[PDB]
Amino acid sequence: PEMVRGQVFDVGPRYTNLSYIGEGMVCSAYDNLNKVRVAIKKISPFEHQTYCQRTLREIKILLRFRHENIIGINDIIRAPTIEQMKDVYIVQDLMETDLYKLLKTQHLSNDHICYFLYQILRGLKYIHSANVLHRDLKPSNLLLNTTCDLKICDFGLARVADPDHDHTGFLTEYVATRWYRAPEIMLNSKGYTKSIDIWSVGCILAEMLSNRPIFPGKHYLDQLNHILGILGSPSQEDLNCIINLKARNYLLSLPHKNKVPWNRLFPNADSKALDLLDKMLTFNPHKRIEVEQALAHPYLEQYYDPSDEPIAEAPFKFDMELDDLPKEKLKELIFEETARFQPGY
Repeated sequence: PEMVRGQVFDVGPRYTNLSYIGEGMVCSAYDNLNKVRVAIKKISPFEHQTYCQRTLREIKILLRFRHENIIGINDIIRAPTIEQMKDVYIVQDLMETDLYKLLKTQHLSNDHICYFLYQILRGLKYIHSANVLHRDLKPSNLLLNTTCDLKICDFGLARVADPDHDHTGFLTEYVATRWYRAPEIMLNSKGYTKSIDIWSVGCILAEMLSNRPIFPGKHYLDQLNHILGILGSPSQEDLNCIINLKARNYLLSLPHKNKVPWNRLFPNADSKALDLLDKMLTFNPHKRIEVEQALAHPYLEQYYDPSDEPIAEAPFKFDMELDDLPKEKLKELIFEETARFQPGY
């Protein structure tokens, strides 16, 4: 089996000419069947409950979804038996770069900002129409090819939406990337509603406009005070929406802060972009714009066409009952979920 800078990366015979991309391990390879270079991620999850869950979740979701702005799975390579299966390789379209890498060194034209935002929201419309929440949208999970076609990846933290069960106490621990978390996560929300993805997209828009994250909190509660430093103190009405006393009293304890106008923070931005930014970064999740409304905002008029913004054929009605499932059953489900890619299936 071919080796790569360290370890076994065993994806032959179909894929050859491997080149390390990064850290399981990612390489590009030449696809001898389709005659194109592809991306291959090696995953070794079976020791650990939590990796089994994230890998299963991602595979089941990406296999069901079919949308131009969500990364597909082209192929999955694994041993023919559950006993021999130690690693799984996932094959996907090779993408030139991602929005994290691009923002580190490239300034974006207003036209690029608008087109990228349009594609993020078009993919998100489809994801939310399947009653799924991504929950970890951030620049590194937005892949871009050489012609700036954008695809959302990494559904390891995604869940089926469950708004009746979203309430929780103050300071409840959370798993998704801190700088893109909506303020209610720190106050009273489990992140089981579609509004927590819109907040992340708003933070992504802000980051496109300036190349710097807008709320770069250094720890759990710091993230909330970054948010409030910009949006200012929440209104009476918005506090009245938070019934939990620990969370509301914490907000009441803070000195009053006024709003920093978006046009002072982003003095080169298109005014329509800032109007839509303001609606995505709205403190109260019930007042926050939804994905279809965002698509219809004037900033996106050059692109909006709801007949070309497709939705999923069927909801993911169940949440994958993966939380309390042993790794042995999980390995078995992964083996079954990947079966369709075995030779002469």
